[PDB]
This record gives sequence, structure tokens and C-alpha cells, in this order.
Amino acid sequence: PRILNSDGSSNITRLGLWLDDHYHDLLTVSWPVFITLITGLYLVTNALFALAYLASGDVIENARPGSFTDAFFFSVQTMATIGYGKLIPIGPLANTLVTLEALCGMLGLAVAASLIYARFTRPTAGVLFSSRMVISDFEGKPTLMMRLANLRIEQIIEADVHLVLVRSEISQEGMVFRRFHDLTLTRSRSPIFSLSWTVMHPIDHHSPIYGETDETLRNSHSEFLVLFTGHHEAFAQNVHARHAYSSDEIIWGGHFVDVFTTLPDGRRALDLGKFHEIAQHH
Amino acid sequence: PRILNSDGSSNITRLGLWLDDHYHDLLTVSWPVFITLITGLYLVTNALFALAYLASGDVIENARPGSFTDAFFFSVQTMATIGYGKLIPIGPLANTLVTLEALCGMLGLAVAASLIYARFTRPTAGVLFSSRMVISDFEGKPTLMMRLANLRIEQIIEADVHLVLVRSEISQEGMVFRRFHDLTLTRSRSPIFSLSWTVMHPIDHHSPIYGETDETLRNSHSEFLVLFTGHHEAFAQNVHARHAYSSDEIIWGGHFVDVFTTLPDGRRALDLGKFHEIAQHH
Amino acid sequence: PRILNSDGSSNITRLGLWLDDHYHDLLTVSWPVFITLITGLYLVTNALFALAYLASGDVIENARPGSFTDAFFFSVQTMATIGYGKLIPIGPLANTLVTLEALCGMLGLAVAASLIYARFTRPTAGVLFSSRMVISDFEGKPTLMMRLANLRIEQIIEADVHLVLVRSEISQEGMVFRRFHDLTLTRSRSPIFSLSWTVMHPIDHHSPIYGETDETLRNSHSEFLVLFTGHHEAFAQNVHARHAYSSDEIIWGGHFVDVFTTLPDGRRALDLGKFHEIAQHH
Amino acid sequence: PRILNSDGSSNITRLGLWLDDHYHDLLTVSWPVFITLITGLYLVTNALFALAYLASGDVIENARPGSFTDAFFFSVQTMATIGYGKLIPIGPLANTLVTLEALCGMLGLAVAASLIYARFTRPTAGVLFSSRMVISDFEGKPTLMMRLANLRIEQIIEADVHLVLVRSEISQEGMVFRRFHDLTLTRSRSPIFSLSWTVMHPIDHHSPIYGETDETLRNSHSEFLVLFTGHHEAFAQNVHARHAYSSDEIIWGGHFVDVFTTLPDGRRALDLGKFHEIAQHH
Ligand SMILES: [K+]
Ligand SMILES: [K+]
Ligand SMILES: [K+]
Ligand SMILES: [K+]
Ligand SMILES: [K+]
Ligand SMILES: [K+]
Ligand SMILES: [K+]
Ligand SMILES: [K+]
Ligand SMILES: [K+]
Ligand SMILES: [K+]
Ligand SMILES: [K+]
Ligand SMILES: [K+]
Repeated sequence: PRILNSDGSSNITRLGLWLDDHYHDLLTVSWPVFITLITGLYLVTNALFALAYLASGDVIENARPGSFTDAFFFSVQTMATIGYGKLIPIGPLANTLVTLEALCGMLGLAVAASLIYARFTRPTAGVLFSSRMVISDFEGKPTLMMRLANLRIEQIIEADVHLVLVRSEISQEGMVFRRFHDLTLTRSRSPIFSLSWTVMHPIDHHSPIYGETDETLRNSHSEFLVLFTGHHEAFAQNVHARHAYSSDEIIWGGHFVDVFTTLPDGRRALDLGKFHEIAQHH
Repeated sequence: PRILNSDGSSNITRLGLWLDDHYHDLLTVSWPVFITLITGLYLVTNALFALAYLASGDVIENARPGSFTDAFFFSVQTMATIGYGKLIPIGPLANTLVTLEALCGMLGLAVAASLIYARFTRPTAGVLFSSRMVISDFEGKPTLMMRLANLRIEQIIEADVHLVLVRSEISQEGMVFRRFHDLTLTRSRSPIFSLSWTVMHPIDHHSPIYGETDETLRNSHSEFLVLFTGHHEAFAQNVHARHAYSSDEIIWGGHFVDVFTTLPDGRRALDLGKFHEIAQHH
Repeated sequence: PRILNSDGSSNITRLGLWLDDHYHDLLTVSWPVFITLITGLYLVTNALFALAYLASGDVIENARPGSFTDAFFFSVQTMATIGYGKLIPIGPLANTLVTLEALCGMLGLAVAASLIYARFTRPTAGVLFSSRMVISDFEGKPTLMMRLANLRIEQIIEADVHLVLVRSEISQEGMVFRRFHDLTLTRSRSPIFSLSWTVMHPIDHHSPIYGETDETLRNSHSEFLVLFTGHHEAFAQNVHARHAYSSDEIIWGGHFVDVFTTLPDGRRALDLGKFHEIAQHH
Repeated sequence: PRILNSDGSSNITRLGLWLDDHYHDLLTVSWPVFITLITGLYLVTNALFALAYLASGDVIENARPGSFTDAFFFSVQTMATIGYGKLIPIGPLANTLVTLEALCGMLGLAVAASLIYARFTRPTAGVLFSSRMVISDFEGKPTLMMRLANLRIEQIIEADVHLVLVRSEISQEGMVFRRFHDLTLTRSRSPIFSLSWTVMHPIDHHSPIYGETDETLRNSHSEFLVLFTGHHEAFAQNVHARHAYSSDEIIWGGHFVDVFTTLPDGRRALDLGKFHEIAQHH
């Protein structure tokens, strides 16, 4: 079983555990549940105002006396500010509730808009991760590599990548634990990420995987977490993306196929159909 | 008396000291006070428009002449744009005030929405702090430790922790002062914080608490401030959380109980009922 | 003449130089000019719709034929969605313009709200700068110092300070220029800034002002720029503040008076009436 | 052919490749296409409600039976909340659809406002790049230089610049590739960028262009990418700007003309008409 899923999420059951986190819940529920909650409060509030009008008496013009239906639809036309003009308030109290209901309708619109903006304005990075890593010689050193691709034409500014090894380790007190190792990279910051980025960890005598083999990486249940962050121009907003690799997904001796090609016209070109293609000696 | 409270706030009386900071005050007052302020301005503005209409004359259809009540409710139905159709403006001046009032109503809605969004969209980190710290051997060194837990299923990106010692010190000029010491950590940046994080300060010969005891930490009135920051996925927004520990709350020789367990099914599992459990030799 | 003003702004005349920067201009003009611009477009757009209705003919119920006044106020009641019900559209064209005008009114509300939110949500740091700097011995080294104070009860997270020397220098090619020197600080990052912060630059043999005197600092026209940045809890938003000091404003041998006092009750207390008080030997 | 355009964008044809990225597309399409899309959905939704009302029967007051036109305009006056009062719902079903349509109108306004705010609030840095670079002696070292200018009076806080060399290189395994070199700068962070900034890369024995000539830079197809980032005070928001230079655009032996002048009055002054002027020995 893999501790980390391919999407970079955790695979641990949270056994540890309706308005204790209401703001978080309103932003994280599905859209149909969200729209349903908004609708319920919308209807519930009008029903409450309908009861308020009736409690005052027959204070709605052209309304059947004691009718909740008529009072409710008058509440709707008031809170929403439709104000057709057939059902209208009679007397100071009805007109005072109307003054209140209008305020309530504006406040509710502001709240609903605030929540919708927070849910909408959560963009995706649009970044593709290579399905595998490779370990192969680069500049005379065995180098762990993966690569990323921008799926959009807009560029990503101040793009950072973090490659973390997660493996079970034993302390000199005999304590066995999962340790996280930030892997030194040749380039961790790309000021402008536009097309493709080959992320590289030279396995030098300081690397946590120096001397390791495919087999020793399994025995430590070694996994590799990748985090990408950057400022996306399409959104003028920060974005991120995560991914995880198991030891099984390292191609020892592999080489990523070049995704940059030259056309017959001589134009430089990016072919992302080879993004997952790895070359290997047989 | 503790200079810092458990929540990381200061315990100093600010003896040093209604529109001098109005924007800050509108975002920091309680919600009932905020709603009351919005309501007051709402009613006050309509009253001002009611006086404006009356000052022009009897320019409201179906309104009792000289009646503020009728003019006020006509202002309400105009600013809120209900426009039932019984009370309507008569003449160019009343219609000009209506044109103005509608603008005022839109501007006021935009302002109210701006303030509501700023007050709403202030999420909490959802991070739990261990009730105590511990000092115990890790990797052959006495190590000060505390730990954090994510109370939500959504992950926190680029999570930083800062462990600061605050203690009374004396300069070589004889000046006694409170100094803040950033404590070097084994891991200060966790690219993805999902479940639990054990924060560690190896007390090596460079540590400000190297050689200190429980007693010497009291005599210096030593306290420990913790700051957590990160980008929460649930909100696509930055969050933070703070906490403070006294010397009394360091368990010398303690060991945090492991919150990660394996179920009979073999699934890895997180039990946060042991988050505050510390093991100690007796 | 001082190149930098006390507020950290530049004192250089920009001799180098209406819709070339319209978005910037809408956020930077004063509020009365902004409200005036919004009003003008509001009235101008209704006038344009009034002409559109008249161009179709007498298509407004209860409107005097050919009257711009009546058509204009009907546009107002339509765009603002008041819809009293006396002036109403006649025929498909008038009703089509109404369908368009309503859309225009919603789009204009969204635009106006977007601009208002951007102008409103620009908080101030609430940070006070000491009126002077001091140079005095701290930990056995002459140390340039200034200090900051939080004027609010809410804390500022991840607070950074940058102390820059600006002075006229000569290159070994003989070129005279203004150079900026980032001055090393004992603490440049305070994870939680709550009350007061004494910023310190030890003048060691690496300091750009090592060996300088009050007189040599004048001859180089030396100035000191201060930048403060942090995440304010009151706003859950980043804030900043700037300030500048001339050489005249350095008190050689000065010592800032302690703003932390103990009350008769024994409570620790912050007295900001001594924030600008400096002690000097005579 | 230049791999990077002067604006810092990539010049590679993306051969690699309507609701697969709908949120990105709504923010990136032109404004006329955006307004057209909003209009279409606006009209389409009203048409759907018109059909709903007719499907119930003749439930609209003063409406011609079976007329889509009349039902459609009644939908408009309901969703937009105009509510003139001539066309009004008859019976519980029509009034229930009205209750729904009003909600739909509010939700659609919130969505439209959210998208408009995201598209509007994407400010430009207002930063000018010198049309050329220069290599000339500074402080006794040949130094690559370009410079930036603030086109606005508002200052930019925590301004960063990154100067990257891009050139074709060969690995010791014989692999030819484009490598990116972060060029060390004398100043990469200017805490307050107000007027002009001369960015400098001393070509010391560690520089990737140490020993290179104008000719060798061509043979490697060397290009220089510039990224500027900062917090603009006019917007209280982060901004950025990018630019690219070819080897052809380096003036060997050049010196940027000083843009700072003193007036007859003695006031320091900034003349940006000389921003692109370079002095060269002939
Ligand atoms: K309305
Ligand atoms: K409304
Ligand atoms: K309104
Ligand atoms: K209305
Ligand atoms: K009406
Ligand atoms: K409206
Ligand atoms: K809004
Ligand atoms: K908004
Ligand atoms: K916003
Ligand atoms: K925002
Ligand atoms: K009517
Ligand atoms: K509406």
C-alpha cells in the first residue's frame, strides 16, 4: 500500500474524528449542496417574513386574509425587490417589516456573492506531471529526474518546485519513523515557466539516496512528493500542483525523450505527446 | 504572570491609549455591532431623502402631504429599488432625487458588500497545538519538541513554523531586556502539511538553551512562541496560527506518543486522541 | 534639500512627463472625483438610452411624446430596476432595449462594485516610526537604531524590516552615483510584531558607516530608508509602511527610553508617550 | 530566429494541442467575447423561463396567451427584478417559478460580478525596460547592465529583479540542451523602487559569460530574460513585468546616460527621455 497517492494526497484513514466549521464547509461542499443550502435559507427566510406579516394582521393589499401563500410571495417580491405592485404593505408595521426585509435581502446578496467569489476564484495550475521518474547520468552524476509541462499558453511567474523523499528511518535511539528529505535540485526556482521544466536531483555523496538501489528504496518504502507553485498570468493569482511517485515508478537508466522539435519550416516546436516517453537501454 | 498567553497573544496593558481608524474598526467590531451600524446608516440615509422630498413639496403620489412616514417609506422603496408603484415621484425634482437615490443605493450596496467580503473571507488555519513541549534525546542530542495537527482533510501548502525563545537577558553594558531567539529547527518548511508535524530544535552547543535547566528557564522567565503559516487548499488562501508555552509546560524527558497506528485491516491510521499524550520515565 | 522625505517618498521632480492608464487612474483619484466620474457615466448612459427609446417613437406608457425628460427617467427606473409601473415599454423594440438596459445596469453595478472593493480594501499598517535614530553601544559595538510601534491591538505576522543607507559614492572609474546599502540587522524578521520593535544595525568593520562621523555622513548626504512589511491580523492582509531619516536626525550617543513599565499592581504595561524620548549624556 | 520575444514570451509553436478549462477561458477571452457570452446566457435563461411559464398555461397577467414574446419579457422583468407591474404571475406555479427566477437572477449577478472582478483586478506594473543592455567596466569589472523605470508616481515595494541567461549547452555525455543561468546581481532586491534601477551583473570568473565575446554569444544563441516583481502601492497588489534581450542588443563598451539631472532651481529631476540613450566610444 502506498502512503501517498499519485495526486500527492495522503492515504491514511483519519479515525481521529454541523456549524463547528461553517465557513470552511460552505466553501468545500459540492456546488449542488451549496446551491441547495442557499435555496433553503432563501425560502426559510421568506417564510419567516410571511409569518411576521400575518402576525401583524391583514396588512398586504390584494392578499387573501390569513393566507401564508400570499404573504410568502409578497415577501419574495419584497426581499428580491421585484415589487410588482399588486401585493403592497398596509400601515406602518408592514412598511417597517418591508424596510427590514429589503435590508435583509441586500445583506443576503452580499453574503451569497462573497461565498460565490471565494468558491469560484480558486484556479488550477494547469501543470502536467510526468508519469515516471528516471535515474540516469547527467553531467557525470547519476541524477533523479521528473518533469513538468504547462498545459496553457499563459506563463507562470516565480515558479518553485520541491522534491521531497519520504522513507521509513531508524534513529540511533532505535525509533523508527517516516522522515522527509528535501532533495537538493539543480534548479528549484524558474523565474518564468512557460513550456517544460526537467527537474533534477544530482545523487552526489550528500544525497539521501546516494548508494540506494531499486531494491533498497522498496525496503524503505521510499516515496517522492513533488510540489509546484507559481504566479499564473492568466489569473494574476498564485497556483499550485502536487504529485507523488513510488519507487516502482523510477525508471533506472531512463532518459526523457525531448519534447522540443524543429519543423520543416525550421520553427521551434513543442510536442507534448512525448512528455511521458522514456528511453531505456535493452 | 506570563508575558505571553497560550494563544500567542501579548499580556501587556496598553496604557498608551471615532473615525480615526474607521476602516479597521468596521472590520474588527462584532457582527451585531457591524449589522447595527449598517442598519443605522441605512435608516439615517432614507430619513435624509425623506426630508429632501418633503422640502420640495407634495411630490409623492398617494402620499399624505407633509407626512415624513410616507416620504420615508417611499425613499425605502426607491433606494432598495422595490418600486411597488403606489408611491411615485411627481415632477422633475422628485424624479431627480430618485435618480440620485438609486445611485446612492447602488453605491451603498457595493460598499456593504466590500466590507462583508473582507470580514467573511478571513479563514482559520484549523491547526491544533500540543498542550506541552518535551525535551528528550533525538539522534543523540537533547531536543526541544512540540507538534501540530491538521484538523481538516484539506492540505496546507508551503507550511512554515517558527519557534522563538523569549527571555530576559542582560547586555554587557548592564542593560536588562527581553530578547527573542529564533530557534534553529530540523525542518522549518514542510512543502505539504497534511496530518501531523513534530517540530524539533536540537539543543546543540549553539542553542540559546544549551546548558539550561528547568530552573534556569524559570529564572529567565523563558517562554516559547510558535508561529505557523501556510497556504490552505480549502480556501486557496494563506492562513496562520500561533501559540505560546511557558517553562512550566516543558516535560523534561518526555516523548510524544505516536498518533499513527495500523488497523487490523492493515490500513495506516491517524489517532489524534493521543496528540497531547506524552510518555515519561518514572 | 533631502532626497527622501520623512514619509519615505522621493523628492525628485518627474519632468519626464486620458485613458492611457484608466484602471490605475480610477483607483488613485480622490473619492469625490471617483464618485463624480461614476455619476457622470451613470447619467450619460441613461441619456443615451433615453435617446434610444425616443428614436423608436412614443413607446413609453404615460410619457409625454418626444419628451427627453420622461424618457430619461424611464431609463433610470429601468436600469436601476425600480420599475414603479407608470412609465412602461410599448412594443418589442422598447421591451428589447429594456432587456438590454437591465443587463447594462447589472454589468455597471458589477464594475462599480469591483472598483469600490479595490479602492476600499487597501489597509494601513498602523505602525509608528521613531522620530529619530540613535547610535550607541550595544553588546560592545556602536549600533545604529530606530524603533517601530504597533498602534493597534491586533498583531502583525511575519513582520520584516529593511534598513537601507543611501549616499553619494564614487566608483574607481570616477563615476559619482547614489548607492543603496542594505544594512545588516540583528533581527530583520519578527515572526509576531505586537507592541514595539527596536531595530538594530551593529556598526562592525563590515558596516558601510564603519568609521563615519556625523560630519562625514552629511558630506555624503547620507540618508536612511526604512521599510516595514507584515501580515496584519485585523485585515488578514499584507500591509507595509515606510519612513526616512536624514543624518541630522541621528542622535549620537542616544538611548531610547524604555516604553515598557510595571504598574503598582505589578502588571506589565506599554507607555508609548516615551516612544520618541531619547536619553543623552550632557 | 529568437527563442524569446522582446516581451519575454516564448516563440515556440505549441503543436502539442469547449468546457475543459471554462474558468480560465472566461477570464482570458477578450471583453467583447466575454460580454457576448454573458449576454447569450442572459437571453438563453430568460427564454427557458418563458417556456416554463407557458408550459404552466396562461399564468401571466395582461399577456397574450401562448405568446413567447410576452412571457420572455415577463421573465426579464422578473429576473432583473424590474417588476413594472403590468405583467404579473397568476397562481402558485407561476409565483413559484418567479420565486425561483429571482434566486437565479441573484446567483447570476454574483457569478457575473465574481468574473468581472477577477478580469478587472489584474493590474500592470507600469515598468519600462531599457531597449538595450551594455557591458562596461564598473568598480573595475566588466559588468552586464540593463535598467528599469517606474512610469507612475506610486512606489513599488519589495521589488525583485531576476536576470537569466538562456543558451545552448552541451553536457559531458554529449547532450545538447538549452540551459538557464541565474546571473548574480549586485542588487536583486530593492526594498522601494520609485524611479530608476540600474541592474548589474559583474562578469567575474564565476559568471557564465566570463570570457565570452559578442561572437561567442551568437554561436550559443545566447538570450537574456528579465523578470521584475513587486508590490505596487497604487493597487496594494503584486505586479510583474518581463522582457528579453538578444546578443545583438548588447552594446559592448556602452554606458547608460544619467537620467537624473539638476534644474537651474537646483531641484533634483528625473529625465526619462534619456532612458534608452547609451554612450559609446568611437
Ligand atoms: K429591483
Ligand atoms: K437585491
Ligand atoms: K440595489
Ligand atoms: K422593482
Ligand atoms: K411596480
Ligand atoms: K441592479
Ligand atoms: K458584489
Ligand atoms: K467582490
Ligand atoms: K476579492
Ligand atoms: K482578493
Ligand atoms: K402598478
Ligand atoms: K438582481
